Amino acid sequence: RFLKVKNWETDVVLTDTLHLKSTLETGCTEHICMGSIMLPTKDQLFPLAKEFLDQYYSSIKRFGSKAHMDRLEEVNKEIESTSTYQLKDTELIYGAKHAWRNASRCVGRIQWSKLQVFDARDCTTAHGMFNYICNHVKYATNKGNLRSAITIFPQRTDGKHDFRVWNSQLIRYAGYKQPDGSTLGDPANVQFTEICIQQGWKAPRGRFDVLPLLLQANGNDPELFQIPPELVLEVPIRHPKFDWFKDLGLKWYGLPAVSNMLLEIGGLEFSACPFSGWYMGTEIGVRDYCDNSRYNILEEVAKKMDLDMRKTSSLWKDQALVEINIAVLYSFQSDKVTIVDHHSATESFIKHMENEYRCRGGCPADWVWIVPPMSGSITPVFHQEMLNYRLTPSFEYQPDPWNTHVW
Amino acid sequence: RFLKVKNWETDVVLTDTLHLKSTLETGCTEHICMGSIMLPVRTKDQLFPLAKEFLDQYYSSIKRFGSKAHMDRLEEVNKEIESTSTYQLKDTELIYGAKHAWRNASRCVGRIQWSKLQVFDARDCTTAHGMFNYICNHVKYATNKGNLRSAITIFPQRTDGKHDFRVWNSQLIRYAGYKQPDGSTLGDPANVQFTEICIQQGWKAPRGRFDVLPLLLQANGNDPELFQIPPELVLEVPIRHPKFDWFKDLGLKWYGLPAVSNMLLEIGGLEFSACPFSGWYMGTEIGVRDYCDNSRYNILEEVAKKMDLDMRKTSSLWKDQALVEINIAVLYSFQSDKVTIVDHHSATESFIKHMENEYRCRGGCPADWVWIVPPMSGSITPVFHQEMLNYRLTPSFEYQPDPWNTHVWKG
Ligand code: HEM
Ligand code: HEM
Ligand SMILES: Nc1ccc2ccc(CNCCc3cccc(F)c3)cc2n1
Ligand SMILES: Nc1ccc2ccc(CNCCc3cccc(F)c3)cc2n1
Ligand SMILES: C[C@H](O)[C@H](O)[C@H]1CNc2nc(N)[nH]c(=O)c2N1
Ligand SMILES: C[C@H](O)[C@H](O)[C@H]1CNc2nc(N)[nH]c(=O)c2N1
Ligand SMILES: [Zn+2]
Repeated sequence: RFLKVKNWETDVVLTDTLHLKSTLETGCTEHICMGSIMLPTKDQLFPLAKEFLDQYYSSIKRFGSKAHMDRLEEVNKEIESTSTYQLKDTELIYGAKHAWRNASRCVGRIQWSKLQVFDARDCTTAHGMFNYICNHVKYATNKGNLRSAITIFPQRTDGKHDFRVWNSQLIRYAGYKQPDGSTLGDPANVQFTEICIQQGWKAPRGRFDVLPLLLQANGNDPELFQIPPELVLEVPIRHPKFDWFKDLGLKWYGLPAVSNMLLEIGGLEFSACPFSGWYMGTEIGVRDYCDNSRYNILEEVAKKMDLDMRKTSSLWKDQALVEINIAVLYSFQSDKVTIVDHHSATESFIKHMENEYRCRGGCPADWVWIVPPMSGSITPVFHQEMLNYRLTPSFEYQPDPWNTHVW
Repeated sequence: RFLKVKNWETDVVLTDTLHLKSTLETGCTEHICMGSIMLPVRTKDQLFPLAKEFLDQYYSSIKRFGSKAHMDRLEEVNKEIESTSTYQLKDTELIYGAKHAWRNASRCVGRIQWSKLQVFDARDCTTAHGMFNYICNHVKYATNKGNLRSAITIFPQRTDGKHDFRVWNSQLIRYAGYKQPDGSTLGDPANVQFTEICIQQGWKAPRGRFDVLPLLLQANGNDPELFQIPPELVLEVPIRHPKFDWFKDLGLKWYGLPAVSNMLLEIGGLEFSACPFSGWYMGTEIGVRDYCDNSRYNILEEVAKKMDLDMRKTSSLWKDQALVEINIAVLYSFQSDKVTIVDHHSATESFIKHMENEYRCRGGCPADWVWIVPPMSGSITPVFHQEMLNYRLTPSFEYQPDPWNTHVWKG
């Protein structure tokens, strides 16, 4: 019931109690671990509201005060009367920060209390959503000095009036299947790109076309908008030693802004809650650039480096991988766009875990996601035991809107 | 019930039914995943079902399930249990059990090889000198002058838990570690405690950076005894780099034979507390973990110094750069000296083919992603992208407490 995690590099042992608060389920049982699987009414709502308000009033050292009891009463009356309820601004801010705090898959959570929350609950139309989103983009981008932010659209009601951003990130590149056989642009986004085209976007059909936003207000049919190009900060990718690197024609965008997740606070569901922080270098250089199913550029880079691609045991992939990642970091830094390397980010996270154990009694963490996709055991998180469990408020996955939406 | 796993690179979906045969527990619950936790005297009562289930599996594998030989064997084991309180495995069943413990080892990336395992039956062994002789023969056989062959040597099973056979060493071949008065370590920091035990037992330590430890061998619950493996049996590879000529001057070498000796083999409820086994190295075990872990030889700084990388900011990726060079060096050295080694690309690719084969023919392959994914270049290996289900099948290899924590000293 009280659980120990050990760091095997430093022998530091932490004791977890926070897991006993855990409410939602993991996918695992006593008979089978699913640790590596990517995706494992009135009656229901009041317990969820109560649990949330309890922790909120606890956090401001007013647990069991008249202000606490009154609010519980007030929300209870509102649920009974209206079958839903509204969060005070203070509760919404607390809820959003805590959803990030509780994100077991996020290595950047040392930052969790510095999150700018944009309340867009008064939004009613897709043009309105576009306006809020451009404002988020500009605020978060901050000319390269990136700031963490979330923009929160109205909560689900009867679920036939959902707000959704159809995009997976606010800023992403299109992907096109070619008449010849290959893929141009980002292969991850072929189906979304097609939806845009079918809805009427005219694609310039290049390798790096910033997708248009596809915005759905109030359960309505989604609409297209182009983010003003001037709000999209992009970085040309060069290498501090290899002059030929620039000729590869690689660029990436500065702002990682995830827009397809669902924020759950006190039982309320925010189906449109685009949020943004800043990149860890490996996301672009290892995953975006080198996944065989992504831009998949390892082959081309190795050639330019004139490496022995005959045998896997020359480690040519590994050599080229490192160079690509040096170049990503160098390019962002040269252009003064916030980026974090995997050594710095994981070291920060170890510190954050220690803070959380010390101040909160634990920190849910998913080792499979937290350890970087390159150089795992030379980062301290590799050697850190982690306990994974589900706390609310939370960010959750939801099915892509096009499989759900009734036109 | 059917469970699906997806590969997110290929979209290949596999269906697992084998998990239904799993009895032992994982550590996980519906409320907590313990997937990254490193480590998460039987009565007659508990013994007969364990024996029965095992013999049922054995007889099925030989297509003799429910045969007269199957039934007579169950009856003979049952009578032997309630009379003698334990039972002896036939040679065929021992071989089958040792292979399956390997097949079932969810943290093992090299399991494509599981059916090629040389089993040495050392159950007639009685003394530590006897153990030493078995172990030397194992080493010489497995080494095969660089053309490594997988093998296991199986000493007598646990009886009352007071007469255990144990190899105190964690691997048959491993380098000594010496904690210095100034707090620095000479040799391998992983083996300081064990090195101290050996010294106390009377080993004369050469005190260098790569001293092969003596064997500390326990037979029949007696105090363990020290023995030196003949040096001519210990194959070693000096480490050099194909392009960097100063690399040799780092003074590095490693041994060819990885031979884990501190695990417990469980077959049909029987416990084999001394069952040293050996395969061959995946290059990252030495080049990533043994050489570059901060708590091990920790050579990253000196290597990057010599490469003259920019070391003032971690964002130069000097560590990642030095890591790749060291790992190229390890593979190059082993290949050049004709000692078996596998790189992490080849090994993970083979594992994926093994796993798909196992799903088709066996209905599953239990696998621990946390261990299967290599400790460098994780996502450019196919296993990173592969969903895996971790569950526990028997026969199995299990951890056991270090023997110095539990041994009752005779004196
Ligand atoms: C401030 C800089 C931040 C850094 C460096 C960072 C780092 C990361 C990284 C590297 C991932 C893994 C994503 C992947 O591999 O696809 C991740 C996951 C995640 N982070 Fe962050 N994070 C940051 C800010 C944020 C913010 C502001 C939020 C929300 C308010 C957040 C919530 C999440 C969530 C929910 C996941 C899991 C996503 C999923 O399951 O697909 N993070 N974080
Ligand atoms: C034949 C070549 C083999 C290769 C390349 C190989 C590869 C590996 C590697 C790289 C590990 C992880 C080691 C670590 O990080 O500590 C491992 C784990 C393991 N392998 Fe193998 N393996 C081989 C043969 C064997 C053999 C012969 C056995 C036993 C008969 C075996 C049973 C295991 C077990 C039980 C583990 C888990 C160890 C633990 O939990 O500490 N493997 N394998
Ligand atoms: N730098 C950051 C910060 C927060 C992030 C939050 C989310 C993400 C992207 N996560 C998507 C992972 C994913 C990919 C493909 C399928 C899937 F189910 C899930 C990236 C982030 N990067
Ligand atoms: N090449 C091989 C083959 C089989 C192996 C079997 C076991 C191992 C070593 N595993 C050590 C695991 C370990 C290290 C430190 C603490 C701990 F609890 C467990 C290495 C192997 N290498
Ligand atoms: C199958 C496996 O769970 C999958 O490839 C995971 C592994 N770890 C990951 N870790 C992070 N941060 N991001 C990912 O997309 C993944 N993918
Ligand atoms: C805490 C964590 O579980 C631990 O460091 C593990 C991670 N994965 C590993 N994987 C392998 N193959 N070997 C190891 O020693 C480890 N160590
Ligand atoms: Zn689990």
